[PDB]
Amino acid sequence: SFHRVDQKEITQLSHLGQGTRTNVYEGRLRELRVVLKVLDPSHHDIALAFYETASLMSQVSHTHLAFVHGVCVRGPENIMVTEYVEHGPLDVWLRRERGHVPMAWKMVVAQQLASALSYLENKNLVHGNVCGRNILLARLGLAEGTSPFIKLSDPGVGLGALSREERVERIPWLAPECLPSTAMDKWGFGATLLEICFDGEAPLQSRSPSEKEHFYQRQHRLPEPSCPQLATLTSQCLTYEPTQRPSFRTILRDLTR
Ligand SMILES: CN(C)S(=O)(=O)c1cccc(-c2c[nH]c3cnc(NC(=O)C4CC4)cc23)c1
Repeated sequence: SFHRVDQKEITQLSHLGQGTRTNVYEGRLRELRVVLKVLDPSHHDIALAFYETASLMSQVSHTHLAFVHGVCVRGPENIMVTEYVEHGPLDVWLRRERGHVPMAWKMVVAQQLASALSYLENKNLVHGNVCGRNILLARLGLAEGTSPFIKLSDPGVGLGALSREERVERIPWLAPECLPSTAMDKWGFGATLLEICFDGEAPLQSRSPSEKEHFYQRQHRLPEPSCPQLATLTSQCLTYEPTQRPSFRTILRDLTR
């Protein structure tokens, strides 16, 4: 159900970084500012999961989800064409501004992400890759009288398509049931809150893959956020039992209170 974009309409500009099995570039579509997510040459099973993401994203609309225009085919290159979100990934931005980002700013972002995940939950759709890298800043919201404005990115290559090693690499955003449903986004949401409160540094980042796996193997409790305003929420979200995690309806109602 994805849209087709033709090679003649897109211009590739500067390299922005890399995703899971992708190279990401600024681009131009026909003329719109866009981001081009170029899939590494891959087997059908990766290519399919890429196209499944493009389809899921073409079917949803939300003020806090970024837009996907479609997929272009440039020979062996599968390219997703997406909205350019002005100030880029949130985690990189928070690490730059660490010590400048007030608690109220982080609560706005938490409500905005919970709102987007609430809408996906009602559609019975799973994002699968909720992390700070996949949150993009449309408005910075640090100046006076301004509020930030985030937009959640597409999940990229789907979670079920990736390797065990890539899953270990996503700890602690990766829900523990996924190491060997909509409930996994509640874990990812809780981990992203820890990352946001820790100014873009997520727990267990310095640790090795076998250490990360050991943390999950022993079901060790993740840390508490650096603000009591979210300690209860993140604790309910970061429970190893998926059925004991709150719904996003509840999460959102608590964050606005
Ligand atoms: C987001 N991922 C981690 S990533 O694609 O692997 C990736 C990796 C590195 C940089 C970017 C990046 C830097 N500046 C952006 C401005 N807008 C966007 N737009 C989108 O992603 C919209 C479809 C959602 C992306 C970037 C993206």
